[PDB]
Amino acid sequence: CPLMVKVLDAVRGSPAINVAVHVFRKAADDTWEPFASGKTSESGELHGLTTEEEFVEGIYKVEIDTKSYWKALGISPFHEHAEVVFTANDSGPRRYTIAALLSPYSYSTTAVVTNP
Amino acid sequence: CPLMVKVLDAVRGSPAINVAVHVFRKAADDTWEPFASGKTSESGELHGLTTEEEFVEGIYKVEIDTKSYWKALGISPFHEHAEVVFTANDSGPRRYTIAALLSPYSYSTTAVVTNP
Amino acid sequence: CPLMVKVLDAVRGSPAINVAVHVFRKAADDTWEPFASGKTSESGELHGLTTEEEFVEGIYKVEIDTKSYWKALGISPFHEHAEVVFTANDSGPRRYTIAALLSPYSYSTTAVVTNP
Amino acid sequence: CPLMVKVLDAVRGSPAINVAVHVFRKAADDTWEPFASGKTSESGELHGLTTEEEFVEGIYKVEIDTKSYWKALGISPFHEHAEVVFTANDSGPRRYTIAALLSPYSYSTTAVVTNP
Ligand SMILES: O=C(O)c1ccccc1Nc1cc(Cl)cc(Cl)c1
Ligand SMILES: O=C(O)c1ccccc1Nc1cc(Cl)cc(Cl)c1
Repeated sequence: CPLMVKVLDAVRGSPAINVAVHVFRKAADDTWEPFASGKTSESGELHGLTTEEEFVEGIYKVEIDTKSYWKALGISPFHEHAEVVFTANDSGPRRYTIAALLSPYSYSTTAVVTNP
Repeated sequence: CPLMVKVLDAVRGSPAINVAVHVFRKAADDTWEPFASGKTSESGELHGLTTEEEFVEGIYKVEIDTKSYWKALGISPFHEHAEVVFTANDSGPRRYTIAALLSPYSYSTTAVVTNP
Repeated sequence: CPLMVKVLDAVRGSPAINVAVHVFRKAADDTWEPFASGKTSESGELHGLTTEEEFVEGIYKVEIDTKSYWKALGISPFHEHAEVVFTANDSGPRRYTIAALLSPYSYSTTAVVTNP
Repeated sequence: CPLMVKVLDAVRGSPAINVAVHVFRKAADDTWEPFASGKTSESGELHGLTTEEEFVEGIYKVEIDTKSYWKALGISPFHEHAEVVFTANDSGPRRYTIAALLSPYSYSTTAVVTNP
């Protein structure tokens, strides 16, 4: 689909499974509106968040609930969640992958944006 | 001081200088309230955000305006900003350093928390 | 296969395509011996490096030729290559993914190790 | 001095203290020669590796013994060490900082290169 999220675990060397991911879109009135959400699969990936028809240009926030993930693994972590804010631009046909690599006191995120 | 932010640039191999950093605290009514802010120095570090008296337990967000930083370097980047949300807990005397390593489509952040 | 490498580009937000990857194994005499090698595909992934029969316990080094990759993109980077050294242990059936996220002056690497 | 190394711990949110760091230089015969080495201080930093007189252009490898560091903290990690290979070039007066952020299955490294 146009938007995928993948989450990896740097402490156990594994995909981060069953992580809640929320996508919000900035609405015309400058509030965050719920856009899509889901939980990562056993490969750490979350597919099927949205469709080409629903995913329009705008400012999006991807919120990953890293706190609940770590607690389910027996870890009480530093961050409340990991979040990523970015603009989706139509200049071409695009697909976005937001990936995050998690540790208890750190995270990395990157975006892969490709043209089909 | 109890809270320091440092920002590095992975494209030029340099501290990220003159980056705007905003700290917000969650208020009793669950909105973000401006708490402190500043701009990184030539070493990439932002000192003097707050004092021991002002920095209480709570939920804080550190927002780094990476978009303006990249544009001043001639780069139009992916993220709108980089932000870090975490709980400050009194269990002991603590000092927090929030560091971020920036690229145009990615960033890393980590926290260093030490007891003086 | 038991060993996969994936390489991402943090400057362009894209898989790192056609990157040379060399795998070495430490031999009984403590030299590095060429074990397997290949180039990443259009998805940034390198499959088919080795087989279950050939991939034994040992100490492996994965060397990614990031210098040639950046130069082909018009960038003269800091590192000569990115390399990752680790032990493969038989304690169970295992599959290893070595991933790397590249910038001109920085890189991240992580390992995903799963049991089929 | 012209070359500094700093090491941070993403699992405990702390500088990585007492970590052994080895610097090697490629000699005329294409072997690695020991150049300098030391152990990180309580701030995670290793100062005083070398002098302006000794630090010449060349190809250097910085090897961080992350395995012993994790084991002293009670963790049996994935990597044998973290290493960083790069060219030092005289085009100007330069100072190099090699920083590494460590987790049990991942690490990040970046370089900060500045002109005094
Ligand atoms: O992108 C992937 O599909 C992938 C798969 C396995 C491991 C890592 C992956 N990316 C990755 C994402 C971040 Cl944020 C950092 C790093 Cl070192 C790799
Ligand atoms: O923390 C420091 O003081 C520092 C100084 C120079 C370079 C890097 C530093 N940290 C660092 C921070 C992140 Cl987020 C990632 C990485 Cl590899 C290093």
